[PDB]
Amino acid sequence: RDLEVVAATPTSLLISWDAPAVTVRYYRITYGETGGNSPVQEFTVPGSKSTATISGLKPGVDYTITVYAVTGRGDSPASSKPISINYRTEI
Repeated sequence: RDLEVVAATPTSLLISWDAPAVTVRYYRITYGETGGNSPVQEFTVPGSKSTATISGLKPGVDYTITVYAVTGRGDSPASSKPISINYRTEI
């Protein structure tokens, strides 16, 4: 799987990823300021989608963004390998 920022502004972005081979219940999107000490933020995206908007970001900051797939067949790392990327918002 390959995650990418397809559209962005200094304060928000649109991410897109490849759906895994398995049926997904939902995805967990987590994001945080890279090298920051605040708790990561998290939101859910329905399993039928593969894009999501992230808002409330700060301009010119590096964020670590990760997607996790959760299946309705058992929760633990036994769902789907996380996909992550580092992306710096423009100024």
